[PDB]
Amino acid sequence: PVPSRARVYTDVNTHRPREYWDYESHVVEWGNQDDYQLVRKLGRGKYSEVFEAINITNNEKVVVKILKPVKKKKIKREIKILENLRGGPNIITLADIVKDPVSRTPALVFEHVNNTDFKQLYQTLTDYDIRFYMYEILKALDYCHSMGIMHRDVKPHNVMIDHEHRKLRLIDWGLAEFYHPGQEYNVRVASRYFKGPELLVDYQMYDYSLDMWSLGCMLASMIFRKEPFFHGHDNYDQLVRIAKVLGTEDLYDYIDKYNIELDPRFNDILGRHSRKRWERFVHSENQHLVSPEALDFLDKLLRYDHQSRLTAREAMEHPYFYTVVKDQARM
Ligand SMILES: [Cl-]
Repeated sequence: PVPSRARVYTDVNTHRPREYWDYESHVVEWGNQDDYQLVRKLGRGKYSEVFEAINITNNEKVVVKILKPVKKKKIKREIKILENLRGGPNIITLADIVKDPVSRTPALVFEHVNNTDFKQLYQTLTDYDIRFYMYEILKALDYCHSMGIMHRDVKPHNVMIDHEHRKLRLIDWGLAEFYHPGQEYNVRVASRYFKGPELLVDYQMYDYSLDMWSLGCMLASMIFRKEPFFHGHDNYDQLVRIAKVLGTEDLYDYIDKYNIELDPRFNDILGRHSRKRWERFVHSENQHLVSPEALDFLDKLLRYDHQSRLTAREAMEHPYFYTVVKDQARM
């Protein structure tokens, strides 16, 4: 299988001192859990439970993510990633790290964030707001990509939004990792529906461009008002749903170019499928959310070859965002 290197931000970690990305060596400076009191539970998941809390020394509202038991190196990874990304635009801001008195697990203290995520609104935004928030998500991905980090779990549930203040934050960096050219990565990342083809075919030498595919899936879901857009019933079917849209021609080309192996009995199931036109998924209901710019943008995101997808910066420069960058910040 042919090796691959990111087209952008290729060597950003290489040009930084090892301390930046060598998270196993990172020495955690713990804060004091006694300075925070938990107010109410906001949610619970595989790896954490999330609480509203208060910094008692100054009454600041914060959000606390208490990690469930996990290998230390993954905890160190998320912490170091979060610390390197502090004050990046639209990325959740880590304010402190404490140990849970009870479980003894690390708990991450974040700037306050609204408890509404980008799945609760985003089947109802205007055309203008979809462009607006899409651009805000792009700032966070360009930023984290520029800092040598792949998020690897982009999806609506991982973007919190405060629509009334038009603020958004990309959250849940528990699956993120540092990009190093030549490194092979776990392909068991992302929710099925936002998994890029490279993950579906077990191609391990992937990069930031994985996030750009997931972003395209969110965009498709929003403008076509279908959630999810690629609704696979298992990992194989996810690729089949994709191939039914992008066609099999470009898929087989992609597999060849990286010398990817495809279980030949899966190939029999995929067969051949025509590349469909995006216009195919337009209906009276979603008409107003679609435009030529939107479809061109979507087309340049949802590409099999990861090397061919728009970079975050290229996407920020796409005509889809031409006007929305002139936003006059009305609340
Ligand atoms: Cl992993």
